[PDB]
Parts: sequence; structure tokens; C-alpha cells
Amino acid sequence: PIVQGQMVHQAISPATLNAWVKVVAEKAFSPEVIPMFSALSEGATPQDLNTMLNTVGGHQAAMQMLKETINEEAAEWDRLHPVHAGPIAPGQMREPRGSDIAGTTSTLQEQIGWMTHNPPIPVGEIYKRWIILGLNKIVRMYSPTSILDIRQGPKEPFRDYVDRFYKTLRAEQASQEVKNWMTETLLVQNANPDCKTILKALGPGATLEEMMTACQGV
Amino acid sequence: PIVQGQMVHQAISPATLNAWVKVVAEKAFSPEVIPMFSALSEGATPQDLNTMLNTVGGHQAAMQMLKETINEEAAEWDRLHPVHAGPIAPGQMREPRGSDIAGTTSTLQEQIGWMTHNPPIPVGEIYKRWIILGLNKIVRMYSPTSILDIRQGPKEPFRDYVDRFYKTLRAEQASQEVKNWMTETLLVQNANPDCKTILKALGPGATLEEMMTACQGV
Amino acid sequence: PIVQGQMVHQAISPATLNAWVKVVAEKAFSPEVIPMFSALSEGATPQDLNTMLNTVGGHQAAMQMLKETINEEAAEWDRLHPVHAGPIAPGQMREPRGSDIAGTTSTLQEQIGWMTHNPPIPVGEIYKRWIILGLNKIVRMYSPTSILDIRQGPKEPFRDYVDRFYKTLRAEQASQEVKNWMTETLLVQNANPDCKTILKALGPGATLEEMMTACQGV
Amino acid sequence: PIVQGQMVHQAISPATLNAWVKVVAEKAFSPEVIPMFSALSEGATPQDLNTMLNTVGGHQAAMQMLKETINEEAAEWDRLHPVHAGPIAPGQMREPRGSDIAGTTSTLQEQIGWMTHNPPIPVGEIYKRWIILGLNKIVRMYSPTSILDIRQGPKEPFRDYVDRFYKTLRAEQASQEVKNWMTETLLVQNANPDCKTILKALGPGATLEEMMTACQGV
Amino acid sequence: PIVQGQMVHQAISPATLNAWVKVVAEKAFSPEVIPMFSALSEGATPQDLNTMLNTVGGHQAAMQMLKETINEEAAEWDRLHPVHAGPIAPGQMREPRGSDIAGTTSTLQEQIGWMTHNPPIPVGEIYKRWIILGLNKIVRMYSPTSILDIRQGPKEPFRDYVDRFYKTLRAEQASQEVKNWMTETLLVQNANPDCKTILKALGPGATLEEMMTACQGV
Amino acid sequence: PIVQGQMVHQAISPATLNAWVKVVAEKAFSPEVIPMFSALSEGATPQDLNTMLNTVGGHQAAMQMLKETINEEAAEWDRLHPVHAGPIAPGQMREPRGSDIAGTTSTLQEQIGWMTHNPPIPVGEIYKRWIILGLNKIVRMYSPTSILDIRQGPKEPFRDYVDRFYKTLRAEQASQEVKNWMTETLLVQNANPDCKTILKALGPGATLEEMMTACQGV
Ligand SMILES: [Cl-]
Ligand SMILES: [Cl-]
Ligand SMILES: [Cl-]
Ligand SMILES: [Cl-]
Ligand SMILES: [Cl-]
Ligand SMILES: [Cl-]
Ligand SMILES: [Cl-]
Ligand SMILES: [Cl-]
Ligand SMILES: [Cl-]
Ligand SMILES: [Cl-]
Ligand SMILES: [Cl-]
Ligand SMILES: [Cl-]
Ligand SMILES: [Cl-]
Ligand SMILES: [Cl-]
Ligand SMILES: [Cl-]
Ligand SMILES: [Cl-]
Ligand SMILES: [Cl-]
Ligand SMILES: [Cl-]
Ligand SMILES: [Cl-]
Ligand SMILES: [Cl-]
Ligand SMILES: [Cl-]
Ligand SMILES: [Cl-]
Ligand SMILES: [Cl-]
Ligand SMILES: [Cl-]
Ligand SMILES: [Cl-]
Ligand SMILES: [Cl-]
Ligand SMILES: [Cl-]
Ligand SMILES: [Cl-]
Ligand SMILES: [Cl-]
Ligand SMILES: [Cl-]
Ligand SMILES: [Cl-]
Ligand SMILES: [Cl-]
Ligand SMILES: [Cl-]
Ligand SMILES: [Cl-]
Ligand SMILES: [Cl-]
Ligand SMILES: [Cl-]
Ligand SMILES: [Cl-]
Ligand SMILES: [Cl-]
Ligand SMILES: [Cl-]
Ligand SMILES: [Cl-]
Ligand SMILES: [Cl-]
Ligand SMILES: [Cl-]
Repeated sequence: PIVQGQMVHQAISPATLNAWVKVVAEKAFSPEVIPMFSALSEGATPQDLNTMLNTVGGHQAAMQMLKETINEEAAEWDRLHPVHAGPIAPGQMREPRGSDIAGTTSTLQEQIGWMTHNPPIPVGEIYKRWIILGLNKIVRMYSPTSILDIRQGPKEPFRDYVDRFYKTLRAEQASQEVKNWMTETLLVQNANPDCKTILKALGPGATLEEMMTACQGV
Repeated sequence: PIVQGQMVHQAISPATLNAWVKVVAEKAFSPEVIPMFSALSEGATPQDLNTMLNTVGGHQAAMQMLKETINEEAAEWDRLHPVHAGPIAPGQMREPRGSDIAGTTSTLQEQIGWMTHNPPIPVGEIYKRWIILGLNKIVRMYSPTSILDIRQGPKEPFRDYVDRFYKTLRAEQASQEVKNWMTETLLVQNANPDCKTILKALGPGATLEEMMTACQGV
Repeated sequence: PIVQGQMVHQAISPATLNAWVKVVAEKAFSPEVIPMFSALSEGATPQDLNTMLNTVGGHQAAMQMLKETINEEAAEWDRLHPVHAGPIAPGQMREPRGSDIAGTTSTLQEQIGWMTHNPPIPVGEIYKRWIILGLNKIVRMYSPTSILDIRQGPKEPFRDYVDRFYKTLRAEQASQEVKNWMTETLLVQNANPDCKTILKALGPGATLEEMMTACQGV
Repeated sequence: PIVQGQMVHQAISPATLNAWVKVVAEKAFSPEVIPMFSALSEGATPQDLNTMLNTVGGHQAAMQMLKETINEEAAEWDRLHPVHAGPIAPGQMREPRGSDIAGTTSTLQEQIGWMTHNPPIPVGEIYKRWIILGLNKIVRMYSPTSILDIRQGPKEPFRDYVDRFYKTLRAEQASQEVKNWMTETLLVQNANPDCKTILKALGPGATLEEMMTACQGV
Repeated sequence: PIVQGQMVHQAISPATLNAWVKVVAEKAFSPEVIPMFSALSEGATPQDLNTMLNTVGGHQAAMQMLKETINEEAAEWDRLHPVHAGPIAPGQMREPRGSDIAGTTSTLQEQIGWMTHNPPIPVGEIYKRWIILGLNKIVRMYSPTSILDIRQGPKEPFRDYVDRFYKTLRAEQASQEVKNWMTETLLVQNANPDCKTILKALGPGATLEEMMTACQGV
Repeated sequence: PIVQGQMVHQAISPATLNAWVKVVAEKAFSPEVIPMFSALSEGATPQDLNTMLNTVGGHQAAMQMLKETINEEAAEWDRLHPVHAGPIAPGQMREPRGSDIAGTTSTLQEQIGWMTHNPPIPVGEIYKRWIILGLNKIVRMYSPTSILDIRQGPKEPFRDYVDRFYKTLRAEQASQEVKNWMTETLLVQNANPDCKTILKALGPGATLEEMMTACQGV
């Protein structure tokens, strides 16, 4: 990663590596893996990001899908940033291609140069953007449950049902307004009859705290 | 977090991440989780705080309630800080909205800029304030016991009873004067008959050390 | 904690937090917990000290007694340092109250300002003084044994007896001269008959090394 | 490793050493070992690289093959960089031989001098290049499976088959275009009859996400 | 500990504390504990040394003997450094007493001042000297074996016998010349008959490598 | 260890100590222990080296042989560097003796002074040289196998045989040309009949990769 105020390079730490390998080995592609990844790659160069992706053993289907997604994003970047012919001037550096952002056709020195330029070309945050896009696709694809099948059991405490519901919902990754609708309709629509009666008596604009309060002892 | 005297940014450490994930996995929403959180987020940007909140897998009902609370606090902040139209002057930066404090509509650079300004706009401590507010609500809601039901057993050592009583009391989170009353009335009112007689003989203005001393061998 | 020679602030480390939580969970209130605490809070602000105290889950009776002790010390400090009315001058800062030293009515910036002033107002070491006072009271109260009941067994090696004796003695926390008397009288007075005869033959001014040497093979 | 902007030397850390020893002891020569190695040797001198290679106990056949490969690369470097006779001028340093890059005939000071020169002679990245070349040969040789023998089972979920296929493929280390052909032909050619029919119905230019989607419930 | 070239103070680290507590809990008073202690207290102030000594729970007999030894050394220091009456001059600091070196009557600031003075008064290394003296006494006293009782078994490999012999010898802590004599006489004098014959045939001035070589297959 | 470009002293770290103690406790005197030692003592003073050697509990026969070797090297150094009488000039420091390099008759300040002088007297790397010499002698002496007794089993895969062969060879520590001969003759001479026939058919100048390839399926 790159960390008076001058930005300087730093090798990826063994604690970062062990934490990334560990969370991938433990939690596969549960949603919380994506912020953890984002947490462990703060300020990372494309080289660091490729380092974390390549240290993943197994799950090579998902890693291959991630490669496909990264290639699509690189191709779109190339389409929106046509390269200019000519000798790079002294005091300047070439503008990056899609593969330069992905770290496969650029050196570490070129990445450092882009990231510390005035103004900065943040190839690290762009690449991380693409990676997180692909990770979202994988987390969505590998989710075992659908939000339409989360129904509260006849004896299931309301808290556990809400836990399952919002876990699945987080895996869905639909737009914010769509999730507003799902919370607005399915959560009460799929509760068990007693709690469902109580929640109907609560009212349309009910917060989650009020709903969980109403069905506590129930 | 942000840490000559000039304040500088720093990526959240793997030891911080592992400690937060670990304490959430172990202790759920026991009261001591809240200072631990506050301990691990010292000087955190809103990005760091969102990082710790998002790495929590499971307990998605509580995380959703936390989202609701944060939204209420953001709306109140917007109501008390009406935004001003106009171009941001060179040498200044825009004043944050509620969602800018919550880190969802502001960059890391804008957060750093607010936090290191003269005078400082401490969006990190404000956001942490809101988060801790929501965490207090969750700890209160998930507490299994009520302070009115803590009664000393006929053979229960006074120390264990006081432990249960003040644990539950800490979970209650009532105002200071209300807790003064609960200590003033319930603790002796709910002791077992022998210890209760001794404590009555102690006197109204008895400290906890005196009370535990009086019922030691008893 | 606060650490060219200029003193600068630092967030409490996850290794410090985990070590404190761990030693409290393991050893409860054995005497060695108090230096360990003092070890982990070197240069701590009142905020850091409150952080370590608040992360303790359970033992809420002892934590409540600690709160009482801290309140007494704060009240005495207020009685010996009467506050002065008037506007704080530019280039100065208000003198702290008892609750400001305890960190409950002062900001982190005010604590830093007092601790780095010329001359320094060491609110951190004062607060730690009060805390260690209360911890000593708790360690004394929770000790299971009394120094008058430590008697060497008929077959008990002298080393084990001395270990028990000085462990209990350390828990007693009596004044230095009182402990001089206890070592002077009880240790030989409570030895088993054979070792007791040998130690009587040693002489009044016998060191511990000589005494343990004399009853080795015995 | 070597890490204002001035590059400075640093001893290899115990966390790096323990991580390298650990991953070699655990994963032998699975492909992911090579990026991990590259991760733990960022900015390493030839001395650091030899340190990591020499700490490997066992697998001495592979370590010997690695020695052979490094010797070949050193001999080629010597053939392409003929040495020049004459006294090294004040303000200059000798140009390295193959064995100087491999760290066996050069001091740590000479390596530091080459790596921090203007312009730099990056003996560390050259040596790491050779080492990774040999590691690739070993990973290829020790792979238990061939890509032509990966066939989907009659009841095997398509995800598991793709996992095995791309794992083996990663071990193959063939050129990019050859792997394009293998993905293009073998993956569907070796699927089970039902999934194979579906994938044939998908079309020639099918991405992995589409293929795995089509054979999900199947 | 105290660590441009200016010496600066530093709080004792949790890794140091945990390592010291761990080695004391594991190895009691085996000889290797003393260098480990010396290793973990490099550059320590008397406050740090007292911190490590006080964190030891149990073994209070040995800790009490250590207190006695430290008191003797402090009294001797006071006898050889008579204090001078008079006001301490501006730009100077008082000369330390024995108890000031032991850290019980001196502040951390006074210790820092002595240790960083020109010329330095190294109270930390003096105190560590006294402590290591007492630790040597304890290791000597608690050793279970005597060097005169180490005899090679009739079937015991010579290597194991030499291991026991030099372990016990290290616990003896006799002067260098005395240990020269013990190696010179006892080692062969106490070997088993066959090895003893071989070693007699070796010659008087035999090194340990030659002796262990001669009785290898034997 | 000693680490703008100015070299500065540093206390040996608890992670270094724990790693050294751990690897000695685990692997005894396998060859890989020697580079690990060299890894953990990078830039070490003689004090640090003596610290690591002294923390080894047990194996006191080997530690005693190491002492003998270090004494021989010190005596040779004294024979080749005769000391000069006279007062050390202001701005200079005395030239070290053999025992000064071994750290037993020199202070830490004198070692630091030699190591940071212009030009440098590298007592740390000299002492480490002697230590590694003695460690090589011990690893050679304690090796359980001889290279002439490594014979491939009738059903033993060629890879395992080569592993045993080069492990033993590494323990032999013969000169480079001698090991060239051992690889040249014994490896094929001691293979099992079938593999031996294949390797004979390969040719005299066969690399290890070719040999292991030829006897793979065999
Ligand atoms: Cl994995
Ligand atoms: Cl999965
Ligand atoms: Cl890779
Ligand atoms: Cl851009
Ligand atoms: Cl952009
Ligand atoms: Cl579910
Ligand atoms: Cl419920
Ligand atoms: Cl969780
Ligand atoms: Cl819970
Ligand atoms: Cl998230
Ligand atoms: Cl404000
Ligand atoms: Cl505010
Ligand atoms: Cl309870
Ligand atoms: Cl009790
Ligand atoms: Cl606890
Ligand atoms: Cl307790
Ligand atoms: Cl709290
Ligand atoms: Cl004061
Ligand atoms: Cl004061
Ligand atoms: Cl007892
Ligand atoms: Cl005894
Ligand atoms: Cl291994
Ligand atoms: Cl293998
Ligand atoms: Cl080696
Ligand atoms: Cl070059
Ligand atoms: Cl090159
Ligand atoms: Cl397979
Ligand atoms: Cl599937
Ligand atoms: Cl202990
Ligand atoms: Cl013991
Ligand atoms: Cl103490
Ligand atoms: Cl002195
Ligand atoms: Cl002195
Ligand atoms: Cl023995
Ligand atoms: Cl033997
Ligand atoms: Cl050992
Ligand atoms: Cl061994
Ligand atoms: Cl020693
Ligand atoms: Cl020299
Ligand atoms: Cl030399
Ligand atoms: Cl073997
Ligand atoms: Cl094979």
C-alpha cells in the first residue's frame, strides 16, 4: 500500500496476507468478505490487489469469473479513454490502459507514479472498484437462499426470522429502493400468523425496533 | 484512523479488524462490547467506522436497527444544519450533510479534510456518537433480565448477587439518578432475609464496600 | 497513551486491550493484576484508563466499588482545590475538577492539554493513583486467606509454606513495618516443629535465604 | 528488504520468516505458494531471498532443482553481460555477475549499492524473477492432475467441476492463448451429458458466469 | 525502556510483558530464564524492571529473597556513595541513593534524567545488575541436582550424559576456573567404564568434540 | 540489532526471541536452523548474539562445543591481530581482542562504537561467522545418516529417494566440488535397478529435472 503529507510505498504486511487468506478460507463468499477485503486493501496498488487475489487457493471458478469481470471493466475503460500517440514528455507519464490499471501491463513504479501525481490518477481505487464489482457478482451467485422463501416458523422467535431475512437481503444486493419495497412488504407478509396480526396492528410506517418490540414476548 | 503535531491518515489495522470481529463473534451485544468498539475506533474516519460495522456477519437485525438509528440522527443533523447554496470558495470545503457524516455520500479525502480543518469539523466523533447511541439501544433491547427480577437466593453469597444486580443494571442504561434510586432501594429490598436484616442495621447511607463487608461470612 | 522530546497522543492498542481483558478474565483480582494494569496503562490519559475499566465484563460488584472509591478521591481533590471564577485567559486552560481527572467531564483534548502543559498537570497519573487505590481495596477484600492461618504442614516442604505465606502477605497489603513484624514473628512461629527448632537455632536476625537453606533437606 | 523518498535497508522480519516457513510446510508447491512468496519478498535483497529459500527444510529435491534453474539463469546473464577489465572508478561500483545477483558472491553492502544507485540495477527483482521461474517449473512438475483428465461426474455439481478444472489449469501454466483454447474446448467437451447439452445450447462465445448460471439447478 | 542519537523513553510493550509472564510460568528458575529476563529488559528503567518483577504471581519466596538481595546491594551502594547536603543547583540533579536505583524512592522523570545525563548515571543497568545477582542466587538454590552426582549410565549414550552434566554445571554457577577443573576431572571420572577407557586413551588436553566423537558408536 | 542513513541501536525483539527459542525447541540442529539463526540475527551486536545463544535451554553439550569453537576462533584472531600498547587517542577507540568480538570483555557501547565507525569494524558479522562455523560443526556431528547409505527402495518413488539424498547431503557440508562428485556418482549408483537403467540411458550430463522426469511414472 501507499501511506509531512508525502505519500510513500509500503510492502503488503504478513498480518494482512494471513488475515486475507484466513477470511477466504473461513467464510468463502459471505457478504462480509467484501468489506473485509476492502478493509485489508486500503491504499493498495494494483500489485497489492493482484497479490491478494492470487494468494487465494481453490475457488478457482469464482476467481475466473472475477478475471472475466475485470477484463470487461478494462475494455470499457479503454473504450472511454482512447490512447494518444506521441512521445511522453519529460515531466509526464503515459496515461494508463485498462490492463495498466489491472496491474498486468504496468510496473510498480508506474503505479506509484500515477497514484502520487498532481493531480492523482487513482488506479488503485479504480481497480478495487472493478474487483468489488466482480466480488458482488460472485456473492450474489453463490447465495443459497432467495428473499421470497424466508418465512417465519410457527414457533420461531421474531428476532431469528429477522436475522435470516436481512442476511438473505444483504446477499440479494438489489437497489436501495427495491430493498425498501422488500422490507415494506415481505417482512410482515411472511411473518407467522400471530406476529403478523400484531405487526398489521402496528401500522404502515413501522420501524424495525417497534416491530421487534411488538413481537418480543410473542 | 487519523493519528510535530500534524494529523495524518492511517489504514485500519488487521489487528483492529480481527479484534472487532472476534469480540462481536464472542460477546454479541453485552454492554462491554460498546467501550471495546469505542476503543478500537479511536480517531476513526466515517469510512473506518463503516468498515467495522460492515465486517459484522450475522446479527443483521441489530445491524439494520443500527442503520435506522443512524438515519434518524442524520435527518436531525440536516434539520439543524440547513445547507447553503453557492460555489465553494477556494480555500474552503462544503459543509457536511447527515449522509456525509455517515460516510455514504462523502469521500475519504473530504472526511480527512473536515477532520484536519482549522477549526475542525469532527465528523468521526459525531458519527461514532450516533453509532454508540444505536448500540446502546440494541444492548438495552437484547438484555435477557430486568433489574426488578434480581433477587438474592437463600444460600447465594452476597457477592454473586451484587454481581448479577450490577450486570443487569449496566444493561438497563437508565439515567444516573434513576440508577441511584435502584441501588438505593432494590439492592437491599431484594436481598435474602438474613443479609437484608444486616443491611437494614447498617443504615441508609451505606457504601457498597460496607454492605459487602457486613454480609461476607453471612 | 501519550508518548525531539515532544509528547504526542496515541490510541490504545489492540494488543493492550486484549492483554488487559485476558488478564482480568484469567486472574480476577490476584495481586499481580495491579502492576499488570499499571504496566498496560503507562502514560495513559483518563480516557484510556476509563477505556480499560469499562471493557471489563462481569465483576460488576468490584467495578462498582472502584467507582465509589474514585468518587471519594474526586471529592477530596475538589475539597483541596477550590475552583476560581472568571474567564479563562488566552494562553491558559481551566484547572481540572475531580470529575475532569476521572475523565467523565473533560474532553480528550483537555486531558492532552493538561498533560503536555508547562508545567504539567498529570491528570493521568493522578487518576491511575486513585484507580490503583480502589484496586488495592478490592484485592484486599477478595483475598481468601488470612496471614494468621498460614501454618506449615507436618510434611510440607519449607519452600511451599514460604510461598503460601508470602502470597497471603502480599494480599494483606499492610504497612511495611507491620509486614516486617509478620515476617519477624509468624513465619517461624507457624512453622512445623522440626523446621521451627532449626529456625530457632538460626537466630533472631535471619534472612530468608538462610532460613530456607536450613530447612532444605528437612 | 529495502523500503523523504530515500531507500533504506531492513532486516527480514520474524513474521515474514514464520509466514514463509508456515506456508511451505502447509501447502508444499500448490500454485498459490508462488504469489505468497512474491508477497513476502517485496523489495528483498538477494540475501533476503536466499534467506527464505534456505530456511526451507525438506523438499530438498525441489530446492536442488531450483538451484539448477538459478544457475542456468546466472550463466545466461553472464553470457549477455560480458565483464569489463579495469579498476572501478571512485564514485562507481562494479557491474554484477550472475552469482552476484544470486547473492553468493556479493556482500549485502554491494547489493544495497546496486539497488539504490542512480540509475538502479535491480538485482533483487532479477533474482526473484529467476526464482519464480524455477518455482513455476517445480509447481508444474509436482501437479498430480492433467487438464485432459478433468471430467464432470454424472451427479457432480457444475461448480465443483469448474473448480477442479481451473485449479488443474492454473497448475498447467501454459501460455495464455493455449489456456484460451483449453477453456474454449475442454470445459464443455468434458462436461456431463445434460450440462453439456445446455452449454451447447448457450453458444460459442459464452462467459463463465453464463455457463455456471445455465447449469445451476441442473 | 529508553531507546539522530537522542535517547527517548518508551512504555513497556504488551509483547514484552506476555513473554516475561509466560517464561516465568513455564520454566520457573531454570538458568535460561536469566538471559531471557536480560533480553526483555534491554534499556529498561528501574520502573520497567520493578514492573517485570511485580507481574510475577506465585514464587513469592523467591521474589522475597530477591527483595532481600536488592536491599543488600542498595545498602552497599549507599555505604560507598555518601550523600552530600545542599541545594541541588539549577542545571543539575541529585545523586541517587540505593532506593532511588531500585526505583522505590525515585520518579520516572528522575530515572530518565539520570539515564540521559552527560555523563550518564546508568541506574537501569546497575539495578539490573543487582536483580541478576539475586536471580543467580535463586537459580543456584532451586537446582535439583549436584555436579558430583552426575554419573553416566551403563547404557546411556555419551551425548545424553554430557547434556545432563553441562546442564547441572550451568546451574552450579561456580567460578570459571572451578568449572575448568570440574570439566577437567569429573566428566571423564564419572563416565561409564567403556567410554571412560576410551577417554583415558584420548589424552589430558581433549576437547569436547573429540571426546564426543570417540564415544559416538560406543 | 543496529538498523538519513545513520546506524542506530535497537533492543532484540520479543518476536525474535520467541522465534529463536521456538525453532531450537522444535528442530534441534537440523541444517535449516542455521539460516534461520542468521535470519534472526541480522545486524546483531555480539550482545544480541550471546543473548540468543544463552536463551537456549538444554542441548548444553552442543552449546559447550560452540563455546570451544568460539574460543579457538578468538585465539586465532588474537594471533593475527597483535595488540598495541599506548593510550587510546581522543577521537579513537581501542582495537578489539578476540573476547571483545565474542562480547564477553566489551560493553554494548564499545560494540556500537566499532560497528558504526568510519571505517567500520564489523564485530557482529565476525562473531556471527564464528558462531555459524560452530553450528555447522554441530549439525554435521548430530546428523543421523551418511550419504553412502542412502539407497532407493525397490518400490520407493524417485522423488522421495532424491529428497532423502539431498537432505543427508545438506547435512554433510562437504566442499562444493565433493558434493558435485557425490551427485555425479552416488545418486544414480544408488538408485533401484529400473530407475538406474533409465538414468544410465539418460547420459552423463543429466540435470535433476531430467532425471526426476525420466523416473516419474516408473
Ligand atoms: Cl481457499
Ligand atoms: Cl462457497
Ligand atoms: Cl498467480
Ligand atoms: Cl482519471
Ligand atoms: Cl476515475
Ligand atoms: Cl434461511
Ligand atoms: Cl424475540
Ligand atoms: Cl457475528
Ligand atoms: Cl444476542
Ligand atoms: Cl457492506
Ligand atoms: Cl460542528
Ligand atoms: Cl458538533
Ligand atoms: Cl441473573
Ligand atoms: Cl460473600
Ligand atoms: Cl471478566
Ligand atoms: Cl474473584
Ligand atoms: Cl461503559
Ligand atoms: Cl497539580
Ligand atoms: Cl498532583
Ligand atoms: Cl494457603
Ligand atoms: Cl524445601
Ligand atoms: Cl518443509
Ligand atoms: Cl509436494
Ligand atoms: Cl543453507
Ligand atoms: Cl540492468
Ligand atoms: Cl534488467
Ligand atoms: Cl481433480
Ligand atoms: Cl451448481
Ligand atoms: Cl508464576
Ligand atoms: Cl521452581
Ligand atoms: Cl506489586
Ligand atoms: Cl556512577
Ligand atoms: Cl556505576
Ligand atoms: Cl540429571
Ligand atoms: Cl552418542
Ligand atoms: Cl531447547
Ligand atoms: Cl539433536
Ligand atoms: Cl547465561
Ligand atoms: Cl577489521
Ligand atoms: Cl574482518
Ligand atoms: Cl534417510
Ligand atoms: Cl515419482
